[PDB]
Amino acid sequence: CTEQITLYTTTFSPYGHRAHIALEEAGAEYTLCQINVHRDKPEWYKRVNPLGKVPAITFGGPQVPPDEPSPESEKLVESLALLEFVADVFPEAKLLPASPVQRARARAFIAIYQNYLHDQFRDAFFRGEPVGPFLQALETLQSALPPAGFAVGEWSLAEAAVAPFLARMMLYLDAGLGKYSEADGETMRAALASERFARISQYVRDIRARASFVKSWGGDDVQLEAAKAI
Amino acid sequence: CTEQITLYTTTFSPYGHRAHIALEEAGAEYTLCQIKPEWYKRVNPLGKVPAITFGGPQVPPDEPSPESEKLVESLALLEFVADVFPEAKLLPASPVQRARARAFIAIYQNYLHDQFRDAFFRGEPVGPFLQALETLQSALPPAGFAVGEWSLAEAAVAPFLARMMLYLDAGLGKYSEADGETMRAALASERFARISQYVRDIRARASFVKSWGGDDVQLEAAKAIPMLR
Ligand SMILES: O=C(c1ccccc1)c1ccc(O)cc1O
Ligand SMILES: O=C(c1ccccc1)c1ccc(O)cc1O
Ligand SMILES: [Mg+2]
Repeated sequence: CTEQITLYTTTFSPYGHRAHIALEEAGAEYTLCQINVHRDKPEWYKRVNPLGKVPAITFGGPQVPPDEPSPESEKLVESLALLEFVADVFPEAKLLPASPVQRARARAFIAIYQNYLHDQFRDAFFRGEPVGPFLQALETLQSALPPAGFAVGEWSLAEAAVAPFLARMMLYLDAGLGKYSEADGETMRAALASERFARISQYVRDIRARASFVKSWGGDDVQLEAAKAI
Repeated sequence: CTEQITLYTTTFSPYGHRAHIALEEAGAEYTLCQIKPEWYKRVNPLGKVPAITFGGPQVPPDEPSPESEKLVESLALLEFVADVFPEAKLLPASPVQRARARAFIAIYQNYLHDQFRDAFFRGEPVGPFLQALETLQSALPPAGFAVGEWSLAEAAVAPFLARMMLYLDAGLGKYSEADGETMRAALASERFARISQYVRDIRARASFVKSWGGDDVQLEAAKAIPMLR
């Protein structure tokens, strides 16, 4: 690819972290533009997306400073479509595996996350609801993993999709962040340290060791400081 | 492609209708198996449906081969057909256009899909449904389909919008008689003229016609669903 790529996200957004992982995995030449979550979003940002939706990608157009988005560039939103987008722009990076079947399983794995775990990370960590279903969806996602490696063997958009969220969960859990009760937090730290969740615990360590994740995570400290401002 | 394709669905499933539309658009040679029989756990141990078996020997659908690949999750099944039949251009060619087709599905999934269910199956307040319908409508071009030519966007959303119109026209659903009145008038009003044509253009699409039973069959099916009363 020769078109310019710019990724817009609010700071340490896991949805934007998805697209960040994929651009790193893709070897892409891209600009990164973060926006301070707690500020209002600059006036210029409506030229990226009139509704203030984030994350977003601009693609093509002249090279421009991100805070001066060109009207010429194509603007794109929806984090999982942005992952698929990077894969299409950089087919040579094999962000998905090659065969249709393996690609279907990578996407299925994301769907397991979306349909079962994604909502319970917000019920349990932001709405303080009973944690049982969270742990059960975590088990459900865990069961779709192969015994080693990543969701379809080699790293894929599945990981781009799920890594930002699983990585924050452990970080939050280790830190006791969340709206859950002290009882449910003990109960979640205990489940995650048990053999029941060894596979998922291994899946997260291996995610965090991936270079594309490390670069786009920044370190646990900053994400912790970020988390404690929500 | 030469591998065998078998699509498993329940008879009037919109999720299976998704995969059915896409296989028709693709020109695929495939078996269709509508239905839960004991044998189905060989397709998918969790009884998940729709499902596709892919490859292996030719077999009758109720005797799935241990060799065939089993795949589930309707939207991965859509993308799957597209990956197997790139020549059918089930998505457009450029990355930007493919991203907008996928963004359009996300608009349906994230804003309208759940509200369709609150209004028509949980008899919940209808206001939010109409706003998401407008929101999906706003992501359409003034003519044509979601990204111009027919795409997985249509395979993905057609089964649900086509069922919405049919239920509303039929007064099926758990909404109040008042909220049903409010929606029939809204869908016939200028506010929702673009989306009503969308459904019309969809319903004329050959792949839809074939994978739609006919309004008759879908109605007979619809009137045997409890959550519509
Ligand atoms: O199937 C899904 C999906 C399912 C449920 C919720 C959200 C997404 C899917 C997810 C990622 C992707 O790249 C392609 C896909 O089809
Ligand atoms: O982006 C999405 C998506 C987003 C939210 C919910 C469900 C899906 C998407 C939808 C279809 C698809 O084939 C690939 C995709 O990434
Ligand atoms: Mg809940």
